[PDB]
This record gives sequence, C-alpha cells and structure tokens, in this order.
Amino acid sequence: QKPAACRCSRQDPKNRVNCGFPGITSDQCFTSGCCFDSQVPGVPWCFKPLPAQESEECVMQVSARKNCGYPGISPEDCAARNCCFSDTIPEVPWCFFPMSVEDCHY
Repeated sequence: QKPAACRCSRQDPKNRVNCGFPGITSDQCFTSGCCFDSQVPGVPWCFKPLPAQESEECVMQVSARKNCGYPGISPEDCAARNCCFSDTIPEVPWCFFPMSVEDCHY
C-alpha cells in the first residue's frame, strides 16, 4: 500500500534506502509499500518509507527531531506535553515536537 506522504518527502534523498528490484515501476513501487520519486538524479527512485508513527506529524528523519522533553521522560508524560515519543534509536531525543504536514508531498 502506498505510504503516507511524509514517510516519503521528509527524507533527505541522499539518505534513501533502495526498495524493490531494478526497473520496478512507479505503481509497483507504491503498491509494494515503498516511495517512488523520479525527480532527483543519482539516488534511489524507489525507496523505503520512514517508519510510521502514531500520527503523520510525528514522521521525520531522526536528525530533524526537536527535543520536547528530558532524560527519562515517560511515554505518557511526553504525550501530555503534546509531543511524539520514540525510544528505538540512540542519541536522539525520545520525546520530540511534531511537524504539521503541509510540506509533505509525493
């Protein structure tokens, strides 16, 4: 299934992880759960989407996270402060500010 827009557009083209086989079409790429973009040269055209989050406002590259909490903040407290919580990647804030989706596109 085609991934939500932010899982595709919020990635730096140079950080793209290739998805599918050589020559996979735009439709096949989307159908496979990947993102397709034929506009940037020299980078994968069919690529893996960013991990899905609780909401699409919480989708962004790990390096774009703005710390909305503190060391040891709980998921619930983070949710109270109106933020996104994700503790699966090292060195990055686990509680972070979400970003409205107007920038997202295919």
